[PDB]
This record gives sequence, structure tokens and C-alpha cells, in this order.
Amino acid sequence: LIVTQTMKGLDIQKVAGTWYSLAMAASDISLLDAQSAPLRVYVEELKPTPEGDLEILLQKWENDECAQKKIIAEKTKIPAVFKIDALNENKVLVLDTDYKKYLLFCMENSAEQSLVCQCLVRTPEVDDEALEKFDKALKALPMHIRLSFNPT
Amino acid sequence: LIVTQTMKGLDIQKVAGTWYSLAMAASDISLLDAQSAPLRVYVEELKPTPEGDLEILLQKWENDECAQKKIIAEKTKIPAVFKIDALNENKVLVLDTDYKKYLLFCMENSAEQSLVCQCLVRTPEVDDEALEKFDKALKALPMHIRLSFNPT
Repeated sequence: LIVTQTMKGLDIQKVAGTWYSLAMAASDISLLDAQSAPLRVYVEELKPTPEGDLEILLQKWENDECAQKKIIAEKTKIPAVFKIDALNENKVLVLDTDYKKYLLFCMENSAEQSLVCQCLVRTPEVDDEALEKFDKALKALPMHIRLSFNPT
Repeated sequence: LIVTQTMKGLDIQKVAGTWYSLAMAASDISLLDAQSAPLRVYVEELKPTPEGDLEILLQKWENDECAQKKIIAEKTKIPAVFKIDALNENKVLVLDTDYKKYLLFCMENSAEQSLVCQCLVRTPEVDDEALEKFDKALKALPMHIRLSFNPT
């Protein structure tokens, strides 16, 4: 994606806390096909560090269980863009948030293409503003699979 | 306390999520004296149930450790008033909240007197609206000890 599709003026400290993954989409079906897939993960909590990095607590189906994963996304020179600096490099991009209700973000398999985005909400409310904003923000991207939860 | 000092129109589903205990006060010094005290506890998370009860995740200093406690406060016929129906009965009273920033609540040792109240905030921000509201809400109560964290 381009720098102009990410959030301007993000304050990472205000996204702290609990979140629920309400909807997901990906540029390739196989990315979210079976639970197994590496990018089919549910965000449980966001924990910014005093240094400006982001600790992400995620749930992943593993061995017929609900497994927990803790990943650190490090700040980069681009605000709103975080790097998961593992053997397989991944970027976390914050598209938009109002901090108190929703948060839209994508994970890109950095190579330069392959994108998985999610719509996060603070609590499981009956308003569909977050779904509509996700929908609007994904109009520009070539997504081939879209999922919406009756939350889990 | 009286019914008129609790929140009117509380929506318990919107308090879900992460919270930090920023300030505490009590009607008796001994209630918050040493960590040991039963009511000297830090709220980590609030989890309402589909049935309208409240699950509270708390931290407590125990055996030179940070111990976790999970307590269920059951709804009562008074909105904003929850009952911890343990051997030693306790009530949880929600005084006020704006759901996205702060939450003021007290725990009363039900007998009919002994009160511990806290000021909770969603994230550790530099605004002092929650502290001022706590201050204002405790003007009417006979508190003998007041604590404010440089958060933990």
C-alpha cells in the first residue's frame, strides 16, 4: 500500500486495551482458508510500550485449542506502520481508528501483494459504523475473501 | 450509600474491557493500610456476561507476588448495584462512567459504613478529568485515606 492509505496523526498509546476481531478480509483466499493459516488470527489486546512499539496479543486455532501468541511490532520511520521483525518479515499498518470504538489494520507479507486486514471493535455493540468504515476502506484493495463474525 | 448516588441508566455491556486503577480512597485507614488488606485490589479488566452479571479481574499483592483474582458480581434489582455473593457479602456500586475514559466505583462491606472506592481509567493518559470527577464524587463521603498512583 501507499503512505497515503494509512492513518495520519495516530497516537499509539490510545489504542491500548481490549479489542475484538469482528471482520476479516484478504487478497488471497488461501491466507484465511483454514484456521491453520498463519494470518488467520484474532486480536485480543493491544499493548503499546513506553518506547512506541506495539505488543499484540492474538488467539490462533492450534491443536484443537485456542492458543495465545504474543508478537511485538516495532515502530518504523513511518507513523502508523509497524514491523514484525521475525525470520519471516511482516508489516502492521494502521488504516484508521477513533480509539474508542473501532480500529482498522492490515498485515502485509513484506516482500512487496499479500494482505490480510481486520476490523477491530472495543466491545461487541449493535452499531455497524466499524463494518461500514472497513467496507469503505477495502474498496480500494483487491480482496478475494471476506469474513464477518457473529463474534466468537 | 443511597440509590441517588449511583449511576442512572448504566449500560453494563459498554464497560467491558481493560481498565487501570488510578486512585483509591476508603472510609477507614486500615482498609487500604497494607497490601494484605482484602480491599486493596487493582482492577485489570471488566467482563460483563450475556446475563447482565459482572466478572471482575483484579490483581492483589500475595506472597511477594502479583496474584490474580476473578470475582463475579451478580446483578441485583437496583441498576448500577452488583452483589459479590461470597461467604462475606460485598456490594459493587457504579457511581459514574463515560464508558470510554473513566469509571468510578465503590465496594461496600455489606452489613450496612465501610467503603472503598476507586477511580478507573481506560488508558494511562495525562488528562485529570477522571481524578477531578473522583474528587467531586467523594466530597459527600467520609473518607479517611486517599491514594493516587503514578501508575503501576
